[PDB]
Amino acid sequence: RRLVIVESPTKARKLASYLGSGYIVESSRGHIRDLPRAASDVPAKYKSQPWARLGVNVDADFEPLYIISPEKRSTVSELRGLLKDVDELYLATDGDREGEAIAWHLLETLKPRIPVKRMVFHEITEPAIRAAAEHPRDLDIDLVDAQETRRILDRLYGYEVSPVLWKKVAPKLSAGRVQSVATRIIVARERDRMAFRSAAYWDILAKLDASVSDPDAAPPTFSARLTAVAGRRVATGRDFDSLGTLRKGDEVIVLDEGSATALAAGLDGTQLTVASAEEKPYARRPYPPFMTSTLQQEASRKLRFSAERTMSIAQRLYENGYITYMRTDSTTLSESAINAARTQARQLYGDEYVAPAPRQYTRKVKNAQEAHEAIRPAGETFATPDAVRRELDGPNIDDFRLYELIWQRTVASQMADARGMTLSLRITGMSGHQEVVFSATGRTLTFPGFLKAYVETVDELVGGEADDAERRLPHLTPGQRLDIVELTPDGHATNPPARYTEASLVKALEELGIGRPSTYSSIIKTIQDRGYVHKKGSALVPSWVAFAVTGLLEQHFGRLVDYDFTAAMEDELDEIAAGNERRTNWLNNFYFGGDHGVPDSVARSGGLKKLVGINLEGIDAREVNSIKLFDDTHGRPIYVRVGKNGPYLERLVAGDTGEPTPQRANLSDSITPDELTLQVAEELF
Repeated sequence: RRLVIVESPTKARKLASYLGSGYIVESSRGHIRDLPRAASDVPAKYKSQPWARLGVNVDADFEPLYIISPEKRSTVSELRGLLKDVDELYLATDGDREGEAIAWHLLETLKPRIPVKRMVFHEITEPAIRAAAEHPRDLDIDLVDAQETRRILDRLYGYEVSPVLWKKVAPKLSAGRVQSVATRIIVARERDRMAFRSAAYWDILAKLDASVSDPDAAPPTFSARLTAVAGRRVATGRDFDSLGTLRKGDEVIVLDEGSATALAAGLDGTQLTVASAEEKPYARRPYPPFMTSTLQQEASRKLRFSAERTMSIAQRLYENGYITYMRTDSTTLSESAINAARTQARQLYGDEYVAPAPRQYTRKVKNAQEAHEAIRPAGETFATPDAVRRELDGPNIDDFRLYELIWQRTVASQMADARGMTLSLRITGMSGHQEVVFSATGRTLTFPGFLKAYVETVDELVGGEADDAERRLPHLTPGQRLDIVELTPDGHATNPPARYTEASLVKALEELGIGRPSTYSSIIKTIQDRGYVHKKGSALVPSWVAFAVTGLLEQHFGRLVDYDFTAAMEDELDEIAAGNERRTNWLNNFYFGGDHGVPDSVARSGGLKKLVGINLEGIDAREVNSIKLFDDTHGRPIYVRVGKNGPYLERLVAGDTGEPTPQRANLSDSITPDELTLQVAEELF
């Protein structure tokens, strides 16, 4: 008989049902080996090596020490029994570098003498599994070296950086490179909010009627806003910087309440005149099929799922044969999937809404072996979301919602474009002796197209307009008169930059090239668990400890938390996965120093060991645990310190001949860092 090893029991039962008899299917429950987690994990043979606890022999080309987990040994025993009376072996783990490394570890652990076959697949269906089992491929050692390079890199990073965090910030603080970079993103946005200063600006909102000079203009009444006063443009929210002063761009005029009421008063009684009216046709192409990044984003905005929950649901959907592999950076659809989406599309929305030619959204992927297709429904024919809503009855009651999202996205990717018109409106009038201009913008939707099947949701904090929202304006002619219904002077203020959500954080991690489909949700979940970041509604808010660690790394180990260097490291790991870079050369280069890599990187600056040593002794600590905020109304610098009791406020005041003497207050997590202003600081003292 034949043996087949997978990672989870569900995958094992499904593959067992599809392969039939003559195949035995067992799971390995994930990884069977790992680096030593304690001194007791080191076998007696390696206890003579002083590097065994670290598990990496940096002086022997980073030779790792792989030990079988104490709870996993029994599993291996079972796998060592089944291999006795079978005549063939099949490693059916996931096709990414994780699953390839699991396969490699299984080979090193079991050491089979019968032929070995690695079968890969990105959907669990009977045709795809039977096809994969009949056409195997060789074990990609480059993927194994990429995953292994990541593991060793993380072990060395923790080994070199964790003690710094224990001595300078707080013990029991777990280190983490990419986590500290994403934490730096969030801390940077919070700092931007703290330094922000609002600025006031005023305009005039007008309600205009056109049913007198055009007794059939729909809509009859529309809105317009003041844009110019006697040739000078009226300031808006975009004309100020983060400190509240006008930008060094075009010349504008800032209005207040008295000026706006004066202009509206001098405008009442008269009429306005249409100066310009321009309609431009536009077409909107459908959204690409889902990948991990876009799936987590849209699942967060529309379904309020966290990235972790999205990936859990998507894992259960994938292993049960409902969706394709959820860890992909590809938006490609095979011909059968395209034909399925076009069939369901024509069946549900009609022939005019189908794209007249099959649409392909092929983009550059990081590795052609790890990602084949997009996240889409599985099979030659897509299971209807109602049938899936029938089968998934019980504890998992959102899986049908995620599945329906994927289905609507996939079907909508093969539908027709969305036609419409965009409208520009320039109006003029006379307030006293000053000419005034009233602008109005419009946008219609003549044909919805794919928008009848899928519409992306706007980010909650960023705000904006959806792709199917209409701002309809009547058809007007240059020189047409308009009647004024109301003149309301309007006041506004510049708003601070928006906080990140999980969706906008995932988008940032992808744009900066810092995250991969395998790491988004783990980055978010990890930075939330370790206490660096918490949630206010849907906003990510950094704690003060996150300020302390981010400040330390920024001030003394800047290369570790630089965005471009981190993205470069991810690109080099990917280059190892493709066989263009070698694990040994990269690890020597990064740890001990070399001549390869982007300028001024850790590898080009002496390596990780020497840089952590040099930068560690190059500090005097002192204010590492102090986050400077501002000064008070007497000139005393106020800052926040993180101690055993948590975050507390501190300043320095004189103290009767024995001056100075510090003053401390206590603050909980109720006050976000941007709310802790000078007034709030004085109230808490």
